[PDB]
Amino acid sequence: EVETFAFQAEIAQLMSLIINTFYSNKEIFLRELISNSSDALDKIRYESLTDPSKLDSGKELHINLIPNKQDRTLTIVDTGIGMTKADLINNLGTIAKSGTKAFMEALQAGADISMIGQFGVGFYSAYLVAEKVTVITKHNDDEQYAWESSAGGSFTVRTDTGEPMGRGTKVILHLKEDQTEYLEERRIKEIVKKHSQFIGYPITLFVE
Repeated sequence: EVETFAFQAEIAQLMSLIINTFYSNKEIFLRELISNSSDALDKIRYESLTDPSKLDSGKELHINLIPNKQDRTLTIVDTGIGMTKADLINNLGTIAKSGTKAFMEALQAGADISMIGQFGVGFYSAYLVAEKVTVITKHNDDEQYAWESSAGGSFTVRTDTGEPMGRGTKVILHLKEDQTEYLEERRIKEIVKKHSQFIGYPITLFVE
């Protein structure tokens, strides 16, 4: 049963801003997604100190970057804390309202889109390069969910029946036709080295 939801208006306008503004420095999306993965890994690691069972769903803490030219996808996989249904449907959006407002204010004052992460809404920079984003996620005491949006003001959430994950998040970037440079090993390596070089977890770049 696929449920369809309307974004809060502020979030829909955030996504419209990212899709519509002329801004050539699109590669920062990867730093923002890798940074979110790293934070999610930090979180499960720390919580596991006071509740070691929380690693029963997988001890390994890492990030994979998986390009697939057949599907025109780039997937950022982590074994972090994952997200709950309540996260996906309501709670992330409620928080990102304030971040969106602060971000838009900073931009009018002369900030640029590369600073989006300072406002807690860097995930949406995925829409610099992706026409559609699918987020597969599994949090410990909850089911595996698939969230999906091509913007346009709505998103869907369904229980995922594809490959079970254990714990963590996959962000599947369905890249725009003119953004397939982010499927090339040389380009991804350049970007990781430039903007994600001190991440404290292994980042494996799959080959094709």
